Amino acid sequence: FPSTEEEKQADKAIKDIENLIGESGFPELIENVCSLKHEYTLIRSDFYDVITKIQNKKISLMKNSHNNRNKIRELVQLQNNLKIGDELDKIMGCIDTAEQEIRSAAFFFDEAKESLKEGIIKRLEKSKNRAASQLSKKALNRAEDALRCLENYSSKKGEAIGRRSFIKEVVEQAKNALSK
Amino acid sequence: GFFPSTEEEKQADKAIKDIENLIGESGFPELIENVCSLKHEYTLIRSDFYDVITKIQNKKISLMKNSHNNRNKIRELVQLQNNLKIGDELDKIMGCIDTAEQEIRSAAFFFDEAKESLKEGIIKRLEKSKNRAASQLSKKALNRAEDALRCLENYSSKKGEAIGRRSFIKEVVEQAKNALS
Repeated sequence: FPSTEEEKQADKAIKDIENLIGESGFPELIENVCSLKHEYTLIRSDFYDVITKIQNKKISLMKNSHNNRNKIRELVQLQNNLKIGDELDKIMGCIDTAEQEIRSAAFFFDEAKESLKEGIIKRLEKSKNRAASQLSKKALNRAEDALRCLENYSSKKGEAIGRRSFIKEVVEQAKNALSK
Repeated sequence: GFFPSTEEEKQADKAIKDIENLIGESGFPELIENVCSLKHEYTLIRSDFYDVITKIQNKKISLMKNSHNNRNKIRELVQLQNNLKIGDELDKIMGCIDTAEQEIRSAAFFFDEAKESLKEGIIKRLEKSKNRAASQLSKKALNRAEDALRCLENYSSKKGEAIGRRSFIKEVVEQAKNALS
């Protein structure tokens, strides 16, 4: 059992992460990220459904181009402003970063759990040129790193929800300008 | 026209409409959800794999109380642990799925570009003064539609390979659990 202080320190950090992520672990957090990729596609879908409607109206108005001279431009100027693809990009970016940090956190978390236990085997063997404490230090500062990655994850996931709610409203607005 | 009338427009139009029929309505959203689900499965097998390694490492600690009389039973666990390279199939699966994710994502991005370009080329045709531009767009449309189909091909080969690798490691892991009993 964890005895060397350094082990109880590595131990308590592992338990922090376990309680933080809960009974369902990194797989749960991966699924949270999947769900976001789902949100992303649907809002990309809604965005391009709107471009399509603008283009189909333009074509329809091009029957009498000159007469509809201002109305084409409003839809020209609608499409250019509704060129918010750099916000869709930013959401993609945020999501990609998040799924990155949950793979770093999972890999690091395992590295730490595996390292504490090698640490305890090394001490049970009395093979003590600190090799025991070296594993138990690597363990703590793999936990720290897993917690770092869970930190950045939470930031980027939030930015995603946020950016997505902004563009979803800009799309629904553009959409309900056309439906009349 | 006031519709796809040009030969390159009609070809670009057919290609796009073949994708729509091939994958069905909401086909991209659904295809993205499938790999994401498969990724979920992968991380559950990865989590089992690590839970086994932990089961092992706890057995060693347990037997270590009596290192002399359990030396051979402990050396057998030092092996089953190293002798895994189930790690070697997990990252291989991870790689497969990441490719499939990137392929289906590119398929949808390209599809959206193809449609977008088709309707801009037809608009630019209807202007009658910009036929060189109305050509590049009907052409861009066609390529991005072909790119899309290529990405669908790649998706289904990488997904297929992922599923084959998924099945194997499940029984390997499931055996490694059983072995500890």
